[PDB]
Amino acid sequence: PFITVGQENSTSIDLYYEDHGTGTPVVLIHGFPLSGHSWERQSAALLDAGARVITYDRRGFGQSSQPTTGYDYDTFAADLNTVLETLDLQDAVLVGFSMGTGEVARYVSSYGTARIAAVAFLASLEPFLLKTDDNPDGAAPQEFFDGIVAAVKADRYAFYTGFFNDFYNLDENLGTRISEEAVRNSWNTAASGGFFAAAAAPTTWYTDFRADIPRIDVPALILHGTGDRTLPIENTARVFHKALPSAEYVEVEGAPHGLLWTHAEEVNTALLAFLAKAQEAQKQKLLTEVETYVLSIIPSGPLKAEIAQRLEDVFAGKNTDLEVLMEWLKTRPILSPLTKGILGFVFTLTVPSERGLQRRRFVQNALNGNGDPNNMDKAVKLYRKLKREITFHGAKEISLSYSAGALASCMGLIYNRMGAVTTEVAFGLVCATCEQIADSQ
Amino acid sequence: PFITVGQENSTSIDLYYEDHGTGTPVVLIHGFPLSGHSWERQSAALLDAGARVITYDRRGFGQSSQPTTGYDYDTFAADLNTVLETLDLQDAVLVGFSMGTGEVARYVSSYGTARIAAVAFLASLEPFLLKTDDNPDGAAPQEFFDGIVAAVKADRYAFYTGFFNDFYNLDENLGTRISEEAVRNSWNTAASGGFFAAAAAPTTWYTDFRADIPRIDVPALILHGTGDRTLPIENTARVFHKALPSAEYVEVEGAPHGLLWTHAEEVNTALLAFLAKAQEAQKQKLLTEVETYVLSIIPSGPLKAEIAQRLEDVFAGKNTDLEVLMEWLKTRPILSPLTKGILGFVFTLTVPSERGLQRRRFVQNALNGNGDPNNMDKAVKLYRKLKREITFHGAKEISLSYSAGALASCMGLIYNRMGAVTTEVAFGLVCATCEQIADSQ
Amino acid sequence: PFITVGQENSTSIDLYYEDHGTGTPVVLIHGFPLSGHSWERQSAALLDAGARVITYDRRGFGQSSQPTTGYDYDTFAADLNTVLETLDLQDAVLVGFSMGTGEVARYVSSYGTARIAAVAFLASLEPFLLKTDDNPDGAAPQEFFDGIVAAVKADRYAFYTGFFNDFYNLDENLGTRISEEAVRNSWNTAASGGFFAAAAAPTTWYTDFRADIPRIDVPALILHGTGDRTLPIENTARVFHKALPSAEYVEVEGAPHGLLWTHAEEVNTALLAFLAKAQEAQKQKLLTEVETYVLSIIPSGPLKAEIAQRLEDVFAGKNTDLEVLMEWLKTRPILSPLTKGILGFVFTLTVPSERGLQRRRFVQNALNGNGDPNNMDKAVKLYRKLKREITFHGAKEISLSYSAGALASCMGLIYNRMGAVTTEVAFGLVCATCEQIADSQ
Amino acid sequence: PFITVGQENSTSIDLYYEDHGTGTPVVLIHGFPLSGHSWERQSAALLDAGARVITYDRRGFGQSSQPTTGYDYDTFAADLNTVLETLDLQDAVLVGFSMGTGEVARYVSSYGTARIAAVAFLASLEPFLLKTDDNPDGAAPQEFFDGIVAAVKADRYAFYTGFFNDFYNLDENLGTRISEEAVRNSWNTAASGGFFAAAAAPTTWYTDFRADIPRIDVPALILHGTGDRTLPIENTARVFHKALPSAEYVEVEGAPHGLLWTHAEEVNTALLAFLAKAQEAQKQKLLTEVETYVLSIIPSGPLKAEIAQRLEDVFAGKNTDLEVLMEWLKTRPILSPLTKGILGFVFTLTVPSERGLQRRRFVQNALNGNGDPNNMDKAVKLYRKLKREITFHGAKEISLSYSAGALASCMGLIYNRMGAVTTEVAFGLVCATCEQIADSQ
Repeated sequence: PFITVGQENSTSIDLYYEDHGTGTPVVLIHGFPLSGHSWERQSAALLDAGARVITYDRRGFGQSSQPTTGYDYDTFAADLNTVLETLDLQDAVLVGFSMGTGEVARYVSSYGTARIAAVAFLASLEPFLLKTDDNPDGAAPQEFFDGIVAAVKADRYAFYTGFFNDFYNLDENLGTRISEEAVRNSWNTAASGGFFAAAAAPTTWYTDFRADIPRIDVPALILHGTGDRTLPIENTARVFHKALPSAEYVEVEGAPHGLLWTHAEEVNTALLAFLAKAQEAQKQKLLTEVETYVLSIIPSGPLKAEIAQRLEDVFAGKNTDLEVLMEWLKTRPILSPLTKGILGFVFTLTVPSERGLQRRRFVQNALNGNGDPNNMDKAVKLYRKLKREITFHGAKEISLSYSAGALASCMGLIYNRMGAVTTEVAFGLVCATCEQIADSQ
Repeated sequence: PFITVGQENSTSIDLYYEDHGTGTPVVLIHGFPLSGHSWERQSAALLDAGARVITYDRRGFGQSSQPTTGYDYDTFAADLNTVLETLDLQDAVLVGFSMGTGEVARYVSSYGTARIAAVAFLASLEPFLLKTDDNPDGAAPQEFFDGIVAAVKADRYAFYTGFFNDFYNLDENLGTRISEEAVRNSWNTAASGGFFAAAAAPTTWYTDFRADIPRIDVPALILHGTGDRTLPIENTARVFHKALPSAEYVEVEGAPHGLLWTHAEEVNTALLAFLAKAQEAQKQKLLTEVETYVLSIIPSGPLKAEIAQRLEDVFAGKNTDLEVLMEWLKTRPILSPLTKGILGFVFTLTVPSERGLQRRRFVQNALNGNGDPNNMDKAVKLYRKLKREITFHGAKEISLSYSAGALASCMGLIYNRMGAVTTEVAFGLVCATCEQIADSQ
Repeated sequence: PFITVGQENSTSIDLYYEDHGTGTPVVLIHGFPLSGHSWERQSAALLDAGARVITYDRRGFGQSSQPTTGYDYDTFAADLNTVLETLDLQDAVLVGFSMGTGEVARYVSSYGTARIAAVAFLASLEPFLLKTDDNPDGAAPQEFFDGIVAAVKADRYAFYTGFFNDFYNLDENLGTRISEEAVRNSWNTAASGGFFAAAAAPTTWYTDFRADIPRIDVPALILHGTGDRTLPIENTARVFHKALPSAEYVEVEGAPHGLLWTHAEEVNTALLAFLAKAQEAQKQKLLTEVETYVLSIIPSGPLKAEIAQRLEDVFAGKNTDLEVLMEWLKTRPILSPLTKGILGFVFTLTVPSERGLQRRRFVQNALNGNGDPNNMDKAVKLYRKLKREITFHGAKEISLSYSAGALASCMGLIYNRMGAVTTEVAFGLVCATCEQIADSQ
Repeated sequence: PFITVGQENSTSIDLYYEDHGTGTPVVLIHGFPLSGHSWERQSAALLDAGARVITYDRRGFGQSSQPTTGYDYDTFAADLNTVLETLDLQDAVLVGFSMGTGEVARYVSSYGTARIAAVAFLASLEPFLLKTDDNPDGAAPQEFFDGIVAAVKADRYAFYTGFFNDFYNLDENLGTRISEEAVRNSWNTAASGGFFAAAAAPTTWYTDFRADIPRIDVPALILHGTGDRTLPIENTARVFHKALPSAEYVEVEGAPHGLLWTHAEEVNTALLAFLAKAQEAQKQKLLTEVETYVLSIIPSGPLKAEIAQRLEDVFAGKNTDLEVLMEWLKTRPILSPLTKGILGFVFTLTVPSERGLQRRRFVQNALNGNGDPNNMDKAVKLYRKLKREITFHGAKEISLSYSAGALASCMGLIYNRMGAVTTEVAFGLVCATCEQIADSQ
């Protein structure tokens, strides 16, 4: 798959990308001289943990186009922007490794954090690698970088060999943490990037990210290997955390630069916990959004208070005897049978422990729709469309083009297991039907 | 509630009707000069016994319109037709009392028995009250009826008094079988009917129903009070049973014309047993047809023997513990999940008492059409057509034009109470599905 | 007239209601086994006293539909809710008699007192008729109620006779307080209710209203006959007042259950004093409400003080010489001609005696809508709508959808006697106009 | 080139495919973890032998998309279906290797053999690799497969190395049958497949194909290497042939799993001979179909008998002196000149030895069409379309949209060498013209 980010002479500039899984979107930004595929150990874990995984190849690398233009962090950040806007990513996590950490800082800084829930920096460039008078903690002098450029231009192929040596601490990790075959794959990936991009990339490494850091708005994770030969932890991660004290901070003991493979475990575990925290917050936000829509249907009073409390408790994972919950709902006076069905539906969907409880007649009767075939026809049409949705908003939006009667019947289809849909899409459906009903009052 | 049956000058002609309970529809057609409310003792019993009770007021009576037109049995039968078609009554029982027995005969005769499961005649006019040369068993000469008309026109109010006397055998039954207050209510009801209808009604009483009787297609009950002063049992019920030997026949010893109140018991008991028996008999026949189709899907062996025995036992009306039945089915080895779903479905449909058992997950999963939207789309289309069917063969026939996947999903739709059809149509659906599956093997 | 409250099978459930008089709305809720018409002695008094009288027939009674469903106080209260919402009743008084007192408590309790100014309980069920361990003051054991049900099912017609005996204390009151004809009417009314409702009603009588009582928010009146044989004053009214000490409380010495007829006087006098207090307050509010809107258009200063004082004096009923008032207004400096017209209009409307004063040119010129035909067209359209309004708020609401120019012209139309509306509707019109004008400033 | 088979989140699922050569379509379905390019030794032979070669990359492999969904044989078979339908393949041969043999069985089984002339199974999975109680001949227990999955997830790169070892019997074949460079290419191909697909693939290997096998309708070839370490010939090919006795069956002595490369020769030779047989069978079928169309034109009688016999003899390759044949035809009484032309045309087309015989005047006169330019115009238009056809049916179908006159003229164009078309397309043309003529009679 490709996203077009610009034009070079007669040709467009296209970025290779992939889009896997369902749930909260997590965007992985690779390092030099590798591609989106270098995240494979992390992607698998994220997929299993229940996230939507987005990867892409930076211009000049992997399967992306290989222009001789736009090798700088503003362009790279603009490239990223195009991806985020193209996919309409909301509430996204940005994870950068090495070079990728430059994108994360520069994007956040320039474009802000409207689409962004959290950020993570792994084997970071930050805050400023160039050793100057005003930057004493800098890792190397300018002459040093000039050297790498010269080395890549001389023989990039041979260059990759010595680079992956220190990249992976092969003298320590070969035949242990990393196989010879895994290293072979990395060299092949690098050899496949553009000649021009290879030599141009190292000039972007001493970009000054010092003014980007105060812009970091959202929860952040900083993660570095203490055995990093490529980006000395002392000139990078350690001075970066001083600049961003608020960042959650993890040192990987004796981990090299290429810690994504050698220490995938330690990497995935830190990432997943941080992500789980962020995911929980996202779930809470969704619940509040779902809760507000659900409550909009209920007449104001003490009953509305009880229901809200129950919703909140189930959402917080505390309430859980569905059989007791459903009986309570069933026996509530004043509540409309339809509103009882909607709540019935919501509780069975959100409660963790459904156990072995059969579906409820009172809900079935409330949602089914009087048995009008025209109504049922439209509910089936909606269901067909919802089956293709993966987001709450997309689901909610298409649902709003249907009548309240067709919507309730559609909910019944799902409730009765006659059709099946993801929880977040089911939420969107429910909320559209609540909105329609509330709006009619 | 009203149903419009026609137009008189600037005004429409509306029939007052009521629609109570759930289950098999039973239509009660009142006598002169009373209304649908005169059935109150019978309605209560039928409601308790688990029937859907429909009553209406004949034109010119009770709360119906009071035109000066359409006082004849073809119009009265056409009126009834409009009611049946308006409500889309399927598999209905028609019960007539006195005048009402004229509707039953004439409707059946002219319009046929497509919607009609059984008929009942209480205190019947049949076969022909007019005493002629060709009708020797006739109850009275023409001059006698001419007399009643003249009497009603003279003072209908005073007339009702002497009429209810003989109607109820008040000289015997007052303060005993019937209260003075109950009689007062009857007079009030009569006084409330239209003046024109009161005088016009008695001209319809010597309608010749002799050619209607051979048309009676379906199981019938004939019931008469031996103390009937209004319709002599000897000129009516007794010669009627000769004309329809096949009719089930009940004499109420010393019961008057107004036996609905005075002998409600004896009335309700005969009615309820007949009501019960008809469904079972036809139900038994249907079960025996269905069993062969159902068994055709099961592999030969001892298990097939157990299932057949269970089918036969539920079909023969041994009320089985559905919960125990369903668990047994669920835990059967070798049986395909789909076959288990079909049997699961059949057992819940045929078992006398579901006892408020929640629907079963194993059946729902088996009959979900794989959650395929195309299957579900076709299942909904089939359902639309099945909604218009009233017979096992018609239902089975249209079902055979659909794929096994769409058929199973359709069964799921019904099982989940997302749609509804009559039991016999449901049988046709299950048998088409069984035929399709068996045929694939 | 009917209000639809639900659906039973193929038929809707409609409540018969009436809507008489003008002024503060008073809703009368009848007792068993009677109808809205049983309030006729009270309605006449309320109409003469200047109230808007709303009556309706409970489901299963009088001219309402006769379903075999919804015989319970939550449904009855929901029925009432539908009526109140359908008519958009504001600032309403709820008066219940016997069974009706159950509606009042349950509605107030569940739905709250937003539309409700005051409540009255006459011959109350409250707080809990069932005699139990936890309810010692209960009037009878469960077996006793079971008995009534059995009696009604046996012969409701005969039952009504003995019931009205004790209902009215006929052994005391016949030929004295109540005529034989009045009693005959009551029996006829009862005999006309639904058979099913008659037997189902007595099961609702031992509803526990104990948790409803603390919810009673608004001023209340409790009224009971000390000779009540149907609802013993000692198990009802007397323990009810303990539960609601705040309630105004009236014992009618030797009055039976059916005190609405036998003691209409004592009943109407207590009711009218309490209501009169409430009505006076409402009148004051209306004048005060009008006054605030009227004053909002006048610039702050000593003149605004004089005007306010004059308004208050005419509102308080000091009959003012309109001629003197109008001349004063006319000659006021600083006051806009339009504002003078509005005040001119208000004063002629509120002043007790116009004394045959010709309409004023200065007002006519001020309220002519600039003689613009488009304004006049819209003014006529508004007038058409206002002709159908009976309340201040309804009138004010529709008026706000019109421009200030059309509103002023409409006022002119009324001022010139070219059209006519009720005073309260006229008030709404003037206030909408004042609001529009003030809002423009 | 790509064919889209579905959608994953925001991205479509595209299969990489190639389409080479002309003639009968042969579809090659690769094995794990390789791509369509692994067939290169076979493709070259098929291309030289005169077949149309179609290859594609299974989802997750080679150049196809790499979703994290649809890794199962129903999806894989549905993928294949989309390819066949997209290309409108008629009379196709399906050849599967290893994993690919699962597609062949499942497609044939579910979708049937309408487009399919023959099938071939090389290094087959069939009939069921899982060793169970009911499957004793199974190659391994479930725990064994669970192991492979675990191994791939651990390090797929390293895994490929040991896999190709046994895949190729490198201990035997390296430096002999297979070069180190050829093996290097294979590893590169595998490393290029999707990470998720790599680990998911081995779960599809113990798919039960036992119910698919009886569905195999068309001529089949089973081919296995006796030195197969990956799929033991004893648990696969040998028990598979018992299940399909009818299959032509070839053991490659001491050939490994990767016999496509190591034993390309023995592989190509068996394949080509079978393909030739299949082609001959297809030709026989075509000859019989052609014969029926051709005979439909001839009046019944002894002449029709002679002609049929001659057709059959020429079709069976026995009759061959065209000059003698054509003279016989020419001199036949009763035969229409047009029918003589059609037969003349057919015989010159089917006879192997045309020798050096000039085209015949009697045929030319019969087919030319009277020289009407409109007729000729349409014949040229048809010819343009036929030039793009490669199948008998496609040819016959477009021909049927033309008049008999235009069709005969078109036949003349071809007969006169004014245009040129493939034999099978020429057959379709002839048969359309015969059908049209016969249909006119």
